[PDB]
Amino acid sequence: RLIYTAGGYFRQSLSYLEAYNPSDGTWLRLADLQVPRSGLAGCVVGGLLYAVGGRNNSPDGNTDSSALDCYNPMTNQWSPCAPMSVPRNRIGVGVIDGHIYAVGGSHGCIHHNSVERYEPERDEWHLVAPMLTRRIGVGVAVLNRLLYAVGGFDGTNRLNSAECYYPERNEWRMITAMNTIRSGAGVCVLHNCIYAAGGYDGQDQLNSVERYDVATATWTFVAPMKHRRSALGITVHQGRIYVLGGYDGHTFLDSVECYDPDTDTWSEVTRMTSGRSGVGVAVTMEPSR
Repeated sequence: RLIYTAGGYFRQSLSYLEAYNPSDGTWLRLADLQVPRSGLAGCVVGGLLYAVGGRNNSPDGNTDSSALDCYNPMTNQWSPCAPMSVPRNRIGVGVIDGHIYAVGGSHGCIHHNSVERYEPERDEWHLVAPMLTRRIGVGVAVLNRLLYAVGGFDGTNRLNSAECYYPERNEWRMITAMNTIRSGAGVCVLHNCIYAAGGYDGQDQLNSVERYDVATATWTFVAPMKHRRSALGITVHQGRIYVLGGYDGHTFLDSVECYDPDTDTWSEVTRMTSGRSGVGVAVTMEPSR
């Protein structure tokens, strides 16, 4: 399995699909996205890589995207899917029971609290209960089949609040807030907790990382990343966390850092072919040759 990064931003939105092999260290260049996009999210259902939402910042235009597109590593081909009800720049997504939940994001000046669910078997989106909070640059994770929305930006204030969606009650409940306000953080589930790494608090890009334990309903501060970064990509591969790129207030990073929970240590493992922020990252089988 490889770590796929799709899209991103590097003075304009990007169409790159590249896949990192943590063993041999190579970056594989794969089929371009049909549309350049930054601020998208990535996920895997079945063995298929999905690119959800984002925005196309181009020298000739600036359009938020409702698109959902599907990459097959067996064919090295992208295929469009039915789009979401609304464009969602700086979206968060999570997967529950083979369904994709799209959370928050922006469309122009609209800051979404809405949430919708995609069923791959039927190629259909349906709206579900909206969040308690409008959140763009929201981090999303799934733990024990519950959907967590963490941090973000509501259009006026950046957030440390987190809330939890119960699919079969179709309702959101606030949980314990993070220690640090974070928009554009990387949020994932590792082992048995929710990690929130980096982001932006309205004054600084962050290198702090904290993790939520559901048993104690508590956020705890852990070893920080080496580089502060907002709009980073994040994923879990073979029991370790990988953070990709982002923005540090001056440059679009190509640094990839790796967190080992056994040692509570971060280390730089590779550099992307080119620095970029706002990527969609997910892990799936390596392509056919």
